Amino acid sequence: NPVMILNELRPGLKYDFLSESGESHAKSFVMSVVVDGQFFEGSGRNKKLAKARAAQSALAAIFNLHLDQTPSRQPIPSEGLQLHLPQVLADAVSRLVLGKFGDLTDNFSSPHARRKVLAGVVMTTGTDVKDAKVISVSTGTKCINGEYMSDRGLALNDCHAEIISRRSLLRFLYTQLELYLNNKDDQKRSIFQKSERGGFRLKENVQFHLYISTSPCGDARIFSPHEPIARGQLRTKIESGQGTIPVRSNASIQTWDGVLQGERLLTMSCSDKIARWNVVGIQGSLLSIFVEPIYFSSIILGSLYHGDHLSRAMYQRISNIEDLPPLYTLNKPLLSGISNAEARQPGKAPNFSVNWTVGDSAIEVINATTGKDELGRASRLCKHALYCRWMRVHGKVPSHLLRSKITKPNVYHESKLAAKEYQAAKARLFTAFIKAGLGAWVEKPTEQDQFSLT
Amino acid sequence: QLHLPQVLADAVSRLVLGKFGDLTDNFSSPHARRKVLAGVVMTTGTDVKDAKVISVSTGTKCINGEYMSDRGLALNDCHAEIISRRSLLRFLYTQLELYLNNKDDQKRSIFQKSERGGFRLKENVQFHLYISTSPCGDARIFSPHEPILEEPADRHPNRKARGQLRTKIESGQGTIPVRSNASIQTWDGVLQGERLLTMSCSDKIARWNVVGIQGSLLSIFVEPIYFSSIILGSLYHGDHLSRAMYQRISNIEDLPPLYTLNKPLLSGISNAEARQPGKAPNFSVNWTVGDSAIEVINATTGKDELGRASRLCKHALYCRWMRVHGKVPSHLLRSKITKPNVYHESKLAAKEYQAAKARLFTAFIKAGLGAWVEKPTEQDQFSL
RNA sequence: GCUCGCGAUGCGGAGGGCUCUGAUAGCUACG
RNA sequence: CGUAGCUAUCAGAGCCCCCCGGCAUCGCGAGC
Ligand SMILES: O=P(O)(O)O[C@H]1[C@H](OP(=O)(O)O)[C@@H](OP(=O)(O)O)[C@H](OP(=O)(O)O)[C@@H](OP(=O)(O)O)[C@H]1OP(=O)(O)O
Ligand SMILES: O=P(O)(O)O[C@H]1[C@H](OP(=O)(O)O)[C@@H](OP(=O)(O)O)[C@H](OP(=O)(O)O)[C@@H](OP(=O)(O)O)[C@H]1OP(=O)(O)O
Ligand SMILES: [Zn+2]
Ligand SMILES: [Zn+2]
Repeated sequence: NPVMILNELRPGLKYDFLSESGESHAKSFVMSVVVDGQFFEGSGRNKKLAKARAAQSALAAIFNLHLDQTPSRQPIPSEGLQLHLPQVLADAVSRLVLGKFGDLTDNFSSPHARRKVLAGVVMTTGTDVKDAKVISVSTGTKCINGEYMSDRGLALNDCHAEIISRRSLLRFLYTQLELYLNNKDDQKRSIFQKSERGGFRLKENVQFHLYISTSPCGDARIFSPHEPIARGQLRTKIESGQGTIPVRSNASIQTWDGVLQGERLLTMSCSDKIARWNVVGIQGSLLSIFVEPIYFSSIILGSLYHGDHLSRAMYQRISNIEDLPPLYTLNKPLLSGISNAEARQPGKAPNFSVNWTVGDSAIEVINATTGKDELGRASRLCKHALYCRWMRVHGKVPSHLLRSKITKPNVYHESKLAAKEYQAAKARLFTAFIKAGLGAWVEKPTEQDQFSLT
Repeated sequence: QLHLPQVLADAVSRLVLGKFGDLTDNFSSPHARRKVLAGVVMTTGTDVKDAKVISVSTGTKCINGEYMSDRGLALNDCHAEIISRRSLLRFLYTQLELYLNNKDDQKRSIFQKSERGGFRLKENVQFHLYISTSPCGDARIFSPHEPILEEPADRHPNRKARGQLRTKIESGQGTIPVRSNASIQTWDGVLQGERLLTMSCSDKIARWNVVGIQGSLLSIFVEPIYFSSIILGSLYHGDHLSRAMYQRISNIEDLPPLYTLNKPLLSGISNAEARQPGKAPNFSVNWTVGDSAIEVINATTGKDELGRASRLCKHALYCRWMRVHGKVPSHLLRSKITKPNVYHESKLAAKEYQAAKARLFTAFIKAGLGAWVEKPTEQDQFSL
């Protein structure tokens, strides 16, 4: 018991309360203390829990670590261990995303502050942790209804927080490319550089870290948290509710006329999508035509962390992958929990998804069931908006600069097919999942991308 | 004495309460604190001397969604009547082992070889369920109070609420109708905060009145067993209880051989028990004849206070089943459906039971009472 | 008879804070 | 040999606070 050990090692020490937040099941307190001058702090739904976490950080920073559970240990990154110790990096990206969300929700007082899952991307440009910069913040836990599908890219299909955070990261990447291409003097401020292999690549030591308030839905969450000590099957998000179901071993692909006749939309679980990002990269196909693949360096979970299950879901399940195109690889990012894990909130999920990217003046609210904003307009993150930004970048880069030839792009799906290497890596990933017995990836009907900007 | 229905009701209530008292140091143990008491009593003849208390239990809570076990080590539902059925299952396993021990021991077993294959109860062996209050759901929800003589019977029998399948809801109050277009529960969804739904006790008892009390696994060895009587120690309402236990699904059809829609005696007691003051205990006691002592389980975690699995958990029952299965010659099994040794698949080997369960679900659906809400499938996907 | 909407009065598992009693455990101080 | 004080846990009893989504009774409006 950290409070007991700190109270006996430093008998005269006294704890200091700060301020409570939320209400009922979502309420949480923040306690602080000052032993030998350091300003230790912790948090929990009840003050005695926050008390123990503040005393825990105090005992760790002034003495040694407590009786840490083995599954709670973090599988360290396969390479690139430069952003200090993994727990300090985890707690830093976690507090940064929570604080940016508090700024975007007027100190959690706005109606959109109530949420189940919170997500965000953090960028580090150097060895020091002071250099962190929040890139995107999002919330969401629902998917578009089958009847609200857009045949011209105006509706978001998946609004789970981590998915929306990646789309916001894509908005930041388009901004950085335009930042480099709009002026010669601004090239030093961009995160990109021209690559010796053609196109662009990230500047040295630029890293993105993903934070989710809970383990990603799907395979990463199929374990019993209270009995730690097993089949990485692919799963699809179910319609009418949170949670996933394994993909059927004998199921035909989605049809556009069938999503409105009987079959519910089958979106892949977030766990499978992050493994997919660990192979083909987080930039998607269109951005690959301009830049080299980008991968997350870390995956920080605010709750439901487990090293065996999360590592099995993020990459160990598809270690049999092979013959990847050059630059592509099986990412093995740092996986870690946090010192102040969130408590479970038993209750119904919100119908709205919140999203924000650095440089935006405010958050964007989306109705996850319809894939559009509360007043029926297309989202900044929708396919059509992304393709619009991509077209803007395509009209400024010389044809020789492109990593894949694609003169006069028109229909969205064809521009995606122009990324031959990304498509090849995606094919390798699909065969890896099949060869491992985890099932075949479910793809949405092609009519979903059969649209031109015109 | 003889067994005039009210005589029987009073006898079983006195026996279950008395046995609980014996087990709690004349109700002086800390574990004697209870809101709801349940039990199972066995009869053999007309002589009340032959009455036998089989199990006794207490509890009014169910598992916290975060504590679900993917190894079958946690009790999911600690409502007293549910725990009492599980304790009876332990008794049934023990009785099969008694039959299998030797030719001499078989005479004492409540089981006999069945001419239809496997085993059945010896003639006039009966089980009686006691609950100190009306089971939650359809029997309880429309009148959670002691009946009074000037109170008219249900004045709105035709309301659609009447007879509906209902679920306990995690951290919620009361019970709820299954929703329209009922959503499949998932393990990861519950872990993230989707509230765990559990079928009400009224619905579970109706289930037992079709598929029997022994469950699928025991049905691989034995023919369906039914309660002969259902005795409530308080809040008895004849019309509500009769609907809940069987009348609401009188539309059931195509049951497999030996299955039936069972209509046991329903009765209150002459001296109804009282409401007990006190915060309801977060724990649940269970005991089966032959056990030295009660076992105390934290209902929220589904485990004992030191985190050990209950003798009633899925894993423990699967272990009992495997031991009996290893002793029964193949030609005596009631089903010859071979299944991989994972609890879920072993349950699937009980083909006729699964069919009866399906007929039950359809009966509810066709009557307009909703669709049965199952646990996430991952719950039963474990092996020993 | 029922269904739906609004109102009113009631009935039946969670989270948080505060306070009082007991038991266990560790630590002080004083005579 | 005592007393007093501080913690940490459990165990129980009170003051609340905030939920949850059903059910009963009655009223009003509408439909079948
Ligand atoms: O971020 P998501 O919501 O998961 O959207 C992705 C993303 O689609 P967009 O970038 O066009 O929005 C993928 O695009 P790329 O990885 O190709 O850049 C696309 O993959 P494909 O074009 O390779 O099919 C995939 O589609 P699918 O689910 O059919 O695999 C689709 O996922 P959702 O349709 O679930 O949104
Ligand atoms: O009512 P309980 O005593 O809690 O146990 C039952 C029992 O499962 P266990 O015997 O494994 O404890 C049912 O199985 P059978 O005995 O009828 O074979 C099972 O239903 P299934 O057979 O379909 O698994 C049902 O759970 P569910 O209906 O949700 O699947 C489950 O009750 P709980 O899930 O409420 O614990
Ligand atoms: Zn998800
Ligand atoms: Zn009940």
